[PDB]
Amino acid sequence: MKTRITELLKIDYPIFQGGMAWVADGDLAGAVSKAGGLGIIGGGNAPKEVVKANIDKIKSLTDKPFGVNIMLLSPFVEDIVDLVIEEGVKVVTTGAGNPSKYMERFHEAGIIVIPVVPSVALAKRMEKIGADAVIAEGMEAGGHIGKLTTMTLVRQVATAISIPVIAAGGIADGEGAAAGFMLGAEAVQVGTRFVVAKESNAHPNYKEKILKARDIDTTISAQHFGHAVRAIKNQLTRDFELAEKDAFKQDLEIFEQMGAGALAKAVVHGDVDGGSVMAGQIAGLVSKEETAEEILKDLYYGAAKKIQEEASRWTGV
Amino acid sequence: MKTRITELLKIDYPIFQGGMAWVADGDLAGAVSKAGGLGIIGGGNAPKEVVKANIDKIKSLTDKPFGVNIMLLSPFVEDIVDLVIEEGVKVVTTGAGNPSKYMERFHEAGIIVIPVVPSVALAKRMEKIGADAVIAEGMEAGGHIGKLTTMTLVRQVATAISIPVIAAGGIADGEGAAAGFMLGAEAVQVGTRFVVAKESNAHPNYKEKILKARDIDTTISAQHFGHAVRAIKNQLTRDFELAEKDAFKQEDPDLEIFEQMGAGALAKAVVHGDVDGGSVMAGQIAGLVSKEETAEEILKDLYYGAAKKIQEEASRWTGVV
Ligand SMILES: Cc1cc2nc3c(=O)[nH]c(=O)nc-3n(C[C@H](O)[C@H](O)[C@H](O)COP(=O)(O)O)c2cc1C
Ligand SMILES: Cc1cc2nc3c(=O)[nH]c(=O)nc-3n(C[C@H](O)[C@H](O)[C@H](O)COP(=O)(O)O)c2cc1C
Ligand SMILES: [Ca+2]
Ligand SMILES: [Ca+2]
Ligand SMILES: [Ca+2]
Ligand SMILES: [Ca+2]
Ligand SMILES: [Ca+2]
Ligand SMILES: [Ca+2]
Repeated sequence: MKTRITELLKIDYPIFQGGMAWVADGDLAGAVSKAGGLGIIGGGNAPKEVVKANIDKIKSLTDKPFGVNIMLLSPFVEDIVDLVIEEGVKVVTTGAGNPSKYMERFHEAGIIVIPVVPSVALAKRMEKIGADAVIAEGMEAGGHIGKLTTMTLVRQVATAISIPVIAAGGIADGEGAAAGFMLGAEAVQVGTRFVVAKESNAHPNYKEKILKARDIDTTISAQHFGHAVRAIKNQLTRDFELAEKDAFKQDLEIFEQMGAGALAKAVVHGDVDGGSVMAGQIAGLVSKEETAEEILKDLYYGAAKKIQEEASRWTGV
Repeated sequence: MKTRITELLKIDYPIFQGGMAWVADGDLAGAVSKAGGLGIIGGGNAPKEVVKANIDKIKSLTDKPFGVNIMLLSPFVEDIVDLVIEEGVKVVTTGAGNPSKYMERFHEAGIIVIPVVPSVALAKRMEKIGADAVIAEGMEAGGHIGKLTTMTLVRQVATAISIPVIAAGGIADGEGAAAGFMLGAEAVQVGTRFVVAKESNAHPNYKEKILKARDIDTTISAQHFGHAVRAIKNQLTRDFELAEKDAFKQEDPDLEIFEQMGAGALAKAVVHGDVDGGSVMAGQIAGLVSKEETAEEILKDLYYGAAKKIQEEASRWTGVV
């Protein structure tokens, strides 16, 4: 099997392990890339020397292609742009910001550029400015979310643009992967499930929170401030929502002191009470710690089996 | 081809036209059932005589199975429950409320019961009290919504229960329908796209709102009150939002403003085409809906479009083991 994504990126599986701040370090990304998917380092708000450490690590683990996810509103964005070009990174994905500032520079260096998009208008603009592909990420995803769901966003984006679309948000098995393809995506991006990979350095407490999570255990915080974040319910989200209910009755320092280094606390130190346990709605389905390779194969061969089984049921229609 | 749903309901297509208040009358439901899908009358908050008129209409149009969607918190719920038994309706779907009260009564009558569920826990409980199937409706759906999306809800519900699951929310072409099947659904339920059916009596202004909508043109109203409703943005949604913000700043706000804005809002839009002051309920998939077609053409696009997509993807994936 081939897709425009497998062919453009020269990878065996049409599966990205999503760039994730703190979680997506060299070890995790390396494991995914070695296994045949696209590992992606989460640049987040890390300065150059930190991101370089992860790139050094991945290059020591595998020679296969990998991505770096750049957060464009990072105070260190200019350094991270330098770094990926300096290091010969094959693929860049970008969060919310303005990739147009960097597009020609990336392309003059030979980098493939794949912005994350929350809307049809944004996907069309990304295509217009020369993006090689886009990731359509549903609001069910972990982390900073838009408003459209994977079902409706992926379908509408795939219809609107000619460049390949990668479905992200809510995918944690072969069935979910296959659905993504049915909507018109040519690859899938998986986040939540990769956090519990054996090669993931997410604290055991963070992984445990995902493993034990029910379907209904995520919530959206900070929606009223225009910075909606999806995470597993805990003391932080409760205290945050309590303070939001308060604020809607009327001071924003209480929120940024509540949120300051929240993700790091959880991922690195396993403070899953006071930290931010970002994860998607599909956390409910994620129930086993497995190797990155095992996850990739389950996603890929699970998709294949489901598609073949369903094709059999639908033959002659 | 057949699924457990086509077998249970004795219909040709594993496709429901979802019950919709005001929009899903006998004409639309009749047209869908006649063409081989499951038409479903929207009971809404209507009294017995109004719902009966719709049942009488379908029966005059087709002998084929149809459903009635019952809103369990309606002041006339007991009468609508009477009505569906009295008229020998084959299927009942249930939106709002817990149908446990009525489950044995429906089954003694021989009715197939299919509750709409927003969670794994509720799906499992519907299963154990005897539901014949469940509809897993994603938050992208038009109307009163839960929090889980179609991608995540359908998948988790299908893995959790043995009874068949129907995917609803965000489906408006063969690709969306095929996706629902991949997630483990054995039928799909479609709302938004059936609103623009030629046989739909939604006012031309209402249809035009859906047809011109973009992907980002829906919004959720009344979340601060805990009463989430998805609709196309308009003066009503702007008014409700501004009023909501203002109310929460007051010690003792007059909540009559909200019941005056919302009362009969859907009916105003659907029957009379007040798409500025009325409620234009519609799903996020409204942006994809671009064509007025017959119920049959919509059914066939969904069904044969799904078959085509599955066959195309099978050709891409064949031999992968
Ligand atoms: C812990 C965590 C951190 C994330 N951080 C980022 C990020 O820094 N940049 C970004 O573009 N996406 C971020 N995401 C989104 C993922 O890259 C991915 O698209 C998403 O997790 C897919 O949805 P899923 O979680 O349902 O699989 C993050 C997700 C998680 C779970
Ligand atoms: C105008 C409109 C009215 C609706 N009214 C009801 C209702 O009364 N009861 C119910 O269970 N669902 C109601 N729904 C939801 C549908 O029955 C169906 O599940 C939903 O529209 C499917 O999602 P979709 O709009 O993305 O196709 C309504 C939907 C719309 C668009
Ligand atoms: Ca995001
Ligand atoms: Ca396309
Ligand atoms: Ca390790
Ligand atoms: Ca509903
Ligand atoms: Ca099942
Ligand atoms: Ca008519």
